[PDB]
Amino acid sequence: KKVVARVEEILHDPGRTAPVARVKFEDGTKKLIIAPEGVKVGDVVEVKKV
Amino acid sequence: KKVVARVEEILHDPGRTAPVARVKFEDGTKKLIIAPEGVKVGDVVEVKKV
Repeated sequence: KKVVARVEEILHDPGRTAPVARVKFEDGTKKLIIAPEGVKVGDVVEVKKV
Repeated sequence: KKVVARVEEILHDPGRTAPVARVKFEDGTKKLIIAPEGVKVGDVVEVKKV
């Protein structure tokens, strides 16, 4: 199934640099990750194999 | 730019459940995340806004 997490906080976001975000997975687990530029609190990201 | 991380270790993987993995982002940072079922060490995942 799809692995998605909601952006809870943007912790550190330099210009032209991907931010550090704290995200919450659908099981309720919260973790720090790197997320694409432009993401904001309340957005959702997917972790997908490439 | 794209945010990708290489799967370094599968820490916990129940059947029919997404595994806990330790991944390494392109800047060298390592973090625990949830990754899709079927991912194995050496695969690459992308974090993408949906």
